[PDB]
Amino acid sequence: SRIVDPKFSSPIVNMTAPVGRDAFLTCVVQDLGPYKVAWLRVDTQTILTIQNHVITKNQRIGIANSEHKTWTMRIKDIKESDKGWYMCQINTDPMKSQMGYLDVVV
Amino acid sequence: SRIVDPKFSSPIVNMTAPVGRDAFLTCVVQDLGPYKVAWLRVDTQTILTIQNHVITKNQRIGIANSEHKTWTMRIKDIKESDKGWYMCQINTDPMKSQMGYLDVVV
Ligand SMILES: *[C@@H]1O[C@H](CO)[C@@H](O)[C@H](O)[C@H]1NC(C)=O
Ligand SMILES: *[C@@H]1O[C@H](CO)[C@@H](O)[C@H](O)[C@H]1NC(C)=O
Repeated sequence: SRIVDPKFSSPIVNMTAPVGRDAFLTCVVQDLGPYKVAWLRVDTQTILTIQNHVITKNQRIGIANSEHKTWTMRIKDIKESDKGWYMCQINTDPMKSQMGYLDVVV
Repeated sequence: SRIVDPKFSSPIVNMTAPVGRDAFLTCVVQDLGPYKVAWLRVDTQTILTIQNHVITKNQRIGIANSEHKTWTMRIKDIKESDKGWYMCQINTDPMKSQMGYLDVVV
């Protein structure tokens, strides 16, 4: 039995934030179902989170969701090196994703 | 206490295979410890596996390991669109990774 793919309800909300403040990036998914939402950093090619699990060893990354639709990654105490592109990816076949950015102003 | 990072014992052996055969890529890691090995398709940064869990919906992907040292991703019944670069990634900080290539000949 085939099920619908999840669909993104809105584009990724980007964030601009000063060094040392906390940053958030949010992905809004409709009809997630049995699929999973993963955050990745695109510059560094690094897996950050999958569902409610932080994969990276970086202790400043957190992840939370409400109703499996709004998925918000937290980057605690941001440094200048956190500036870059971040992907919200769903494990459909083919894979679907959208990208946002965190800008760290100096 | 700090622990060692895992280290790759050898490069990933590439593989060339004809359409319809099974293919394998192997990543050999030393001192994995509490860290995790993930396989990704580099073209799109599609998360394929994490540890012994297949993340992608693609039912032709499999993962196995022996003693948390040798990590082997299998691609069953390969197609031309399986040709490309694959990354073996460890969730250290900073992230560590090796890449291999699956060439599919028609
Ligand atoms: C975030 O930035 C990208 C390009 O910089 C843009 O396409 C996207 O729509 C932005 N997000 C929002 C919510 O506007
Ligand atoms: C794998 O392939 C790449 C290019 O296809 C090559 O440069 C590299 O040396 C190969 N790795 C090994 C271990 O042979």
